[PDB]
Amino acid sequence: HMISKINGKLFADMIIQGAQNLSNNADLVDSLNVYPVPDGDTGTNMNLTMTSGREEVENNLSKNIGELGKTFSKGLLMGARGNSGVILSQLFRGFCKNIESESEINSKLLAESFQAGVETAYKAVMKPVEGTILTVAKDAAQAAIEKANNTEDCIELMEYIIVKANESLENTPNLLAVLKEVGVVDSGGKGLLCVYEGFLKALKGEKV
Ligand SMILES: Nc1ncnc2c1ncn2[C@@H]1O[C@H](COP(=O)(O)OP(=O)(O)O)[C@@H](O)[C@H]1O
Ligand SMILES: [Co+2]
Ligand SMILES: [Co+2]
Ligand SMILES: [Co+2]
Ligand SMILES: [Co+2]
Ligand SMILES: [Co+2]
Ligand SMILES: [Mg+2]
Ligand SMILES: [Mg+2]
Repeated sequence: HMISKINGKLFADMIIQGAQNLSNNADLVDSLNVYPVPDGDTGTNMNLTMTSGREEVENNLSKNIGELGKTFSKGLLMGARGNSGVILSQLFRGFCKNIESESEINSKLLAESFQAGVETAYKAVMKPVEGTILTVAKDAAQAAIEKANNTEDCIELMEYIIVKANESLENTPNLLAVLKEVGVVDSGGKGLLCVYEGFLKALKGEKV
């Protein structure tokens, strides 16, 4: 029960399950939102952003992952809501750009694509702040790169990404005072974990 190659339909499934899992957790993610203003909308913003990506994907499936990523990417970018939706759309724009000429990817390209998304999002945000979705995504990609170096299995890779992304998210209150004073982890980072956990379900052949 090992996934060594991700084609366009497996990536579509990861997108759909990631979106569904975020949707199911959107009210919780909204309730955590305090930075930079406590306006209760991170989960809705990222839910609607990922739904735009998911809708484009569902209507334009492909075996070729690079083509499927262009479709996903365009959907996010034309529906990005709020700080968190804009960052989410830029993380996956860089991820999808990195694979655009590929028909399927392996664990090392997957890890490199998370890293590529981190670089794109950090450059897109004019004044990046730590303790946020950027930090969680950055720590997830660094873990990806380290683990893919000795693992062909994308399921075991994604498991490890989630463990390290989760530790990063639990640390966000130590980087950003408002998170610590209110007593919450970063809502953007939590929304991103929801998507990553859907990715893992799909890699396992399961539904959310
Ligand atoms: N400068 C920044 N750098 C990194 N992340 C940010 C920044 N500003 C906002 N975020 C992310 O966005 C999340 C809030 O998203 P959202 O509620 O959609 O923003 P808003 O409602 O202010 O548009 C934060 O929890 C954090 O993860
Ligand atoms: Co639909
Ligand atoms: Co090639
Ligand atoms: Co092949
Ligand atoms: Co690089
Ligand atoms: Co800059
Ligand atoms: Mg908000
Ligand atoms: Mg808002």
